[PDB]
Amino acid sequence: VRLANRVAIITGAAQGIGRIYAERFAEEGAAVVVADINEPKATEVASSITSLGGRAIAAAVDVSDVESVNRMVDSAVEAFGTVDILVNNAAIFSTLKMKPFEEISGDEWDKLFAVNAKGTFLCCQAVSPVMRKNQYGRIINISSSVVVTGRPNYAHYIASKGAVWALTHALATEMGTDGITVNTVSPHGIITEIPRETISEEGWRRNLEEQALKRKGDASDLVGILLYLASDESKFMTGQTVALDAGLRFT
Amino acid sequence: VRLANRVAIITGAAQGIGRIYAERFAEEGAAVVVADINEPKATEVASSITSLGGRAIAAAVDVSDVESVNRMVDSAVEAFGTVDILVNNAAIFSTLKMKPFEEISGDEWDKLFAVNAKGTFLCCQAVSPVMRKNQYGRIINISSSVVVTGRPNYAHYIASKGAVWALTHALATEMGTDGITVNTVSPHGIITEIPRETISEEGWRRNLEEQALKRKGDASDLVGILLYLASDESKFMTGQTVALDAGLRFT
Amino acid sequence: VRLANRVAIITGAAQGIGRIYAERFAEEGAAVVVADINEPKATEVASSITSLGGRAIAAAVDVSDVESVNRMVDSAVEAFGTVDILVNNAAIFSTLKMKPFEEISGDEWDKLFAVNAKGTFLCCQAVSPVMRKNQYGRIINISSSVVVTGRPNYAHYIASKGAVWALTHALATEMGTDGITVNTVSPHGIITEIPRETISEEGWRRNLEEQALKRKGDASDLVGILLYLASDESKFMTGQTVALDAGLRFT
Amino acid sequence: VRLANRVAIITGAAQGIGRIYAERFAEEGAAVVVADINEPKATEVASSITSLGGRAIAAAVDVSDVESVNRMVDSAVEAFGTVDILVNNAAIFSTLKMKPFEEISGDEWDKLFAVNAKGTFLCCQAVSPVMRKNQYGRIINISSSVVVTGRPNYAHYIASKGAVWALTHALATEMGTDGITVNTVSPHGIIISEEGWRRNLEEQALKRKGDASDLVGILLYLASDESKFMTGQTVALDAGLRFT
Ligand SMILES: NC(=O)c1ccc[n+]([C@@H]2O[C@H](COP(=O)([O-])OP(=O)(O)OC[C@H]3O[C@@H](n4cnc5c(N)ncnc54)[C@H](O)[C@@H]3O)[C@@H](O)[C@H]2O)c1
Ligand SMILES: NC(=O)c1ccc[n+]([C@@H]2O[C@H](COP(=O)([O-])OP(=O)(O)OC[C@H]3O[C@@H](n4cnc5c(N)ncnc54)[C@H](O)[C@@H]3O)[C@@H](O)[C@H]2O)c1
Repeated sequence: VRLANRVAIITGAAQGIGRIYAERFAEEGAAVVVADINEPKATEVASSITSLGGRAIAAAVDVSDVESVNRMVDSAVEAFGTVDILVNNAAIFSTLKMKPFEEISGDEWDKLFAVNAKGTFLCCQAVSPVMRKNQYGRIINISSSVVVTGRPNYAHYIASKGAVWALTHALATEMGTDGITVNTVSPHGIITEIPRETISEEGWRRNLEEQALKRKGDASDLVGILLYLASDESKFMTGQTVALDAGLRFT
Repeated sequence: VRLANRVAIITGAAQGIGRIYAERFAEEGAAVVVADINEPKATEVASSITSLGGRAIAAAVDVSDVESVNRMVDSAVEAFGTVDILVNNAAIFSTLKMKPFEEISGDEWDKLFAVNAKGTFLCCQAVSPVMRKNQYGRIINISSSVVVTGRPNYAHYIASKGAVWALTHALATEMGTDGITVNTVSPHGIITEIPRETISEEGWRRNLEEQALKRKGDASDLVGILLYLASDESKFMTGQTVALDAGLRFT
Repeated sequence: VRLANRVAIITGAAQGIGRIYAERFAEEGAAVVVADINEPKATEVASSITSLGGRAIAAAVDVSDVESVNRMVDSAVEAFGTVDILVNNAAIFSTLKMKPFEEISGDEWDKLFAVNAKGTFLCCQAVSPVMRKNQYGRIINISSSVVVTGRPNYAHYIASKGAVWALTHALATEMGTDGITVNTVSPHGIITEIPRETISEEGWRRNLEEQALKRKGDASDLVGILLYLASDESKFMTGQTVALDAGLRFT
Repeated sequence: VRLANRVAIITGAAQGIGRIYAERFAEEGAAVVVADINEPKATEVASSITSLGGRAIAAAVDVSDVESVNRMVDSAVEAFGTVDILVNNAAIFSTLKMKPFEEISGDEWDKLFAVNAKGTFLCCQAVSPVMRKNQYGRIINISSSVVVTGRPNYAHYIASKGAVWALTHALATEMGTDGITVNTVSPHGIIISEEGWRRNLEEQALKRKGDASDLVGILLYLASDESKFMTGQTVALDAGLRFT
């Protein structure tokens, strides 16, 4: 019952790690808004959660569109009365083609920033009035290990997550006046059901040599820190970045 | 039951935050070794834990004394069969007199390093054989926000906690081969039942101005991250420093 | 003559700190491309440098426009034969009005990112061919102390400089195979740009309270590290962020 | 002439990178105190510097010994009238044999800390009065890439450099009231067989071999007036082994 009587919006929750956040948050008592651009798949996640005794709705959202984001929050409040937790998990990543940064058009740069950076910003704006009204909130933004490691062939993705990482600092200051916390989780090496071109064979060989724990990650490696950050007991932690990376890097 | 069927050694646990770690860990099902330089007072904490339904023993330890440390770990294994968790909380801190660094004698410097840095090192050496044997361990070292903020008049304390901070990185690498994780918690501004001259009134005005969350801290602000780090679910996190500081600094 | 027989492009160089970079790089022997949206004002700066014995041309550039950026690099190579150094100083900051992040429109966010983040990215792309061909390059990107401190009322600016900060890491990896270094300078926000009016004494005392070094800062304080990062003295440094902040924060 | 009319103490300066710091500082106009446990070898460095037209003296110092450290600063002020710059380069490292941390005795830990951490502390104490009186100081402490990377088999060395790293922050605060700056340089630990170079290059962003010239530039920056607004920072010279 780690999240009993709390309401969480998770963007990008129709698949991958965000789906696991939604399922586990609902197992821990949260009423979950499964928010995704893919409404049928988000409905499949929410229906799976409800059929197991949890509370969940699906909400279609384009996080790059301000009125879609506002409608998503409206749907959360209409269903569950409030929003306690926002996890800004939606991102363009799995669909990326690896390419040298010279080959990234300005259009591809902008389109990825619109979801990854602007979209996180817009969602934070949309939950701000409800969290300030209740003088309570947990915002969890999502960066990536590649921000610190600067891995090749994803330079726009890396820059967009750098924007999210810095945004957390600004929002922790501005929203902390109402007790709201804002933190960043930086995952590394998490394998899900969604295939991706992110890490190659030579890329995993390098990662395992650099990691302190010599293994790949999975979703269960992230759920714990998300539960901590979303829960009442993280009340004193804000403006921090927490890396879940098997010691790929040290802090 | 966050720590069910786990055994935790907490040094410096006869008072202050370490006593709260012991009490809360035991409430979550851990068998706790209340280790401290005051054996009767550590016995008082352990007796209180057992009178509430918890599993706990007390152990006298001078963490600067390798033989004393070795007997502490032997006592833990004798009582509870293993050690799963080590919290290196013992430090010279609340007793410190503040002074400009030119006024710190070499003997003052050495005595503080013997407890804070060497003492943490010796405890990690002593639990290494049992954690490697069982291919499992959670080591939590304790630094301090003053390592990053460089507050005045405690230069030897700051340097000793910088040694702990770096030591965590070396140990994460060397012990991760057997799955053991090693992380650092960096508290700030936690008020306990023990008075201390570490922060003045003008110092708190400065801290509250710099913090994102405008309040002082207490022990409940720290227990949650210690439970996460000591628990099975932090398995993918190693070599990290987690600051609990109300946003005094950002990461 | 620390930059003798080197060619340097500086964006946003018609006024403020960028002009000082241009003037000081030229004094140290660099051929300087004074790149700015204001071609007449940039030509004035170039004329001032040349009449004092330096080598400089002006180039009009809209760093958010890929074709304008490409034309700037062509002008540099056509005039001086190569590009050795790129300083991505162009940024929207002085014109910004303080506003809480909820009041920043998506369009305002996008317009600032187009210059601050995308603009730096486009310029790095445009110099990449000439630097790779010559197996030599020094790229200096610019962040700000507000990223680490999370100053309020500039959330989009902060996020855009987080994007630049992370982008430096990606570019250091991708360009370091050809002997090109990429680093970030983070000036104290108070010296981020030349103020229009002199900082009042009361304002200086508020700033000094946060500094470890109790001294007032100015533009000469950034020139030294830029000269280091643009010169062969930094040939082994890449992917780093260097903060010039009188110890406002520590690293 | 970037260090013209300045006086620099460099500990551990009779050999290795410390000797190169001293030589290059003297070339840039500094009056150099070549300080080392090996006074004969340090005298050879000072005489080498002097015969090339620079100003230098040798001072024997055991940086773990407060009386020896005080005699070193007195010798510097006796020769040159002041101390502007202190580079705390003395460290136990090259002699170290790799061993898992379980095998490091408490005595080995203490002996290494006495030089690497306490020694830096004592030298900073000893230059404090002259630097505060003159309202001027550049202190450069030395860490290592192994602190951030957590390389195996050097745990006490790593911890001792973490102590130095944090100490710089405390001293930047306490000495910055008098216009003194305190910063840390973190060199790549590698500064070797070709196979070893290639293993090291694999981890670097910049695919170039490093040497001592790669550290002199940042030391000159941090010892000079060009860094007068920088304090409490750690500057890594590591070819992008890590990013910051
Ligand atoms: N609303 C929109 O406009 C929009 C746009 C694109 C994608 N999305 C949604 O987002 C989801 C994308 O899922 P996915 O499989 O692509 O990504 P995912 O399941 O791996 O999501 C992971 C999140 O963590 C970050 N991350 C970085 N490194 C990681 C690591 N090693 N492990 C885990 N997370 C890491 C990712 O950038 C992302 O923010 C989908 O449901 C999709 O519909 C939404
Ligand atoms: N040789 C030994 O075994 C030994 C030596 C000295 C002390 N100790 C024991 O350790 C305990 C010390 O308790 P205490 O009251 O001095 O410390 P505390 O309970 O206030 O703090 C415990 C730990 O948190 C760290 N810390 C960092 N930031 C802090 C903050 N904001 N507030 C509080 N602590 C912060 C301390 O350095 C220490 O490692 C006592 O039980 C004492 O007997 C043991």
